[PDB]
Amino acid sequence: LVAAYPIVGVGMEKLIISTNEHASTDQGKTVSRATVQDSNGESWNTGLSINKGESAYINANVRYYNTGTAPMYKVTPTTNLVLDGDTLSTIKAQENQIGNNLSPGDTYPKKGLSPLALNTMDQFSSRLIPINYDQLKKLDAGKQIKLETTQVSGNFGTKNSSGQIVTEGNSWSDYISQIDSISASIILDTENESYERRVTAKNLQDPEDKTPELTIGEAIEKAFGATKKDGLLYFNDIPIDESCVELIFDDNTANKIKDSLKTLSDKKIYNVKLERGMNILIKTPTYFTNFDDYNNYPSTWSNVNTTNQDGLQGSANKLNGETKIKIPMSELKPYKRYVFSGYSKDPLTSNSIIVKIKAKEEKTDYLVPEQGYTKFSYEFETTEKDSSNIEITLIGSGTTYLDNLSITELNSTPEI
Amino acid sequence: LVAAYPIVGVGMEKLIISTNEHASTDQGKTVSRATVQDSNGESWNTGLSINKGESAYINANVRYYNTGTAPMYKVTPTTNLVLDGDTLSTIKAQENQIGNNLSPGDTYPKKGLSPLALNTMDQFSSRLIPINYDQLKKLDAGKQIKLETTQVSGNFGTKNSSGQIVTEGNSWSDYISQIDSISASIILDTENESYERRVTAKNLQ
Repeated sequence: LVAAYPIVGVGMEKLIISTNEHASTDQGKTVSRATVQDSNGESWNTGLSINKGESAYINANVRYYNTGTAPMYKVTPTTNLVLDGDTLSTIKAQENQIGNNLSPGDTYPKKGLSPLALNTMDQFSSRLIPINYDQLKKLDAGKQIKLETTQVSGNFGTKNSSGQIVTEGNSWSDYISQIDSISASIILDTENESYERRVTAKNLQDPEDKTPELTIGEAIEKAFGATKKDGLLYFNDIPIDESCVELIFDDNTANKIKDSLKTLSDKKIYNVKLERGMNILIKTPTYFTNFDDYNNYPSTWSNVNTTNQDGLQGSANKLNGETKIKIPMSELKPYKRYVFSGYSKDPLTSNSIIVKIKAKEEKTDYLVPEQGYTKFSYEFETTEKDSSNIEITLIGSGTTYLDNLSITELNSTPEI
Repeated sequence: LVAAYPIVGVGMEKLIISTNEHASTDQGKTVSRATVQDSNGESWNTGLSINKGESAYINANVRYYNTGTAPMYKVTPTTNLVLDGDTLSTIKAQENQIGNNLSPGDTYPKKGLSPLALNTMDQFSSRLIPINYDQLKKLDAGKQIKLETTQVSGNFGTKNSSGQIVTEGNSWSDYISQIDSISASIILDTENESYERRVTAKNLQ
């Protein structure tokens, strides 16, 4: 129920520009004697020229990387060079920039090597890629380029009757679209790697279709090799729940999940039914604060007491006080939109203190909805490498802990 | 009674013109002493040239879009560049502007990407497309160009006995005209998309 399906991306490293200028120097000497008169002179000449159109060649340094569950024999991408709201050239890789093998979770070339270079647009490698003079003006003013992936072409391996395998005429393109017609897309992101899988779903409309269906929690348990331990889910000693990560849906799948959850008699998002086209992102958080165990924190929380600390569902400690954490900027990533999120309790007056500069310095009352356990989430923006401290401080009157709280990355969020 | 029949169109985004000019600057110094007389001078030179015919290269930014009930494996269109009641060049897409997949009701590239570029007329990508000087006059006066679709060439997928599917030698061209001989054409347009189908009819004769 999980399809072998390699994903290929291209990463940019550096860009080398080259001006196709022309320079020249000349020197001459003149002597004359005529009948009495003489003449001796020296002439110098300095010259420079340039002909627009093929006035700036370029080359780019890329490397490839795989993520999925399959290799990709004889890989070939195509790229598009965008400069400023436009495109410059679309390049397919020729015979020189091709790649033989790509084992899943690796790179071409390997980790202990330097990147790859590409500079030509012709089918055989001649005639390097040019740049217009006004594009050279926009470039040397400071506006830099960026890259993309568009499509890839590669082969799989199958064995014939003689026991050897063949990779010739077996493309991967003619199985792309069909898979993307019948599957849901699940993307996990830890702090070291990423993973992207496709799991088939059940079209409930047409009744001849016999596909055994699952739920989204079952599909997460089935796709990744993840151990059910005491009912919860663990993956490479990492806890994964509906309560301990950050879930990202786009709005159409979010609306489907929304109007499907209202009719179900249980509030666990892992029990909703899977559907045909869904796009789910699971981001793990960096710093998790279960007050029973596993709090990877340098500084310690204040005003804690242990009567039934298990995370959610069992916290029953309700008293006055404050919790505070100061952690400097040095340990965390600069220039990124961090997200601080936790859960609820039933205190009466409780507010959050975030003194952090270059960010949301808004302090807000909690407005405790009920004694039922719901989330809360806020965001802020990271400055560049000061000793100024991250200071979180929860002042509460009638709760000393609720045992789920975290801060997370929220990546694809740069500053400038 | 409804035939699997993909329709392909081409959309224009932007056009980049480039002048194939030539510029040069030169500087020289002269000194002389003769027997008493002396001379010191400085010469400067500025020059520009242009040779008509291959006097303006261009590139265009297009994207593809599908509407119908089928994919189109290894898609390739052909386009015609019209300027002012005439044509300039007919371009088939080479190996660089080809497209692998096109799921119905989508685009190549995807929605979250930038468009595609095409600039060459040779079979292998060299010798970008030129523009006559008088066409450059008509262009820089303000008269802009527009694009078309003319024909497309692509493949379908069929499975052999071993359970895998093949897309090689199966063209879509040799089923175009037959369908357009026996069917009625129905085009629906909502405010977000469009749809175009072909339904077979009954020759009563």
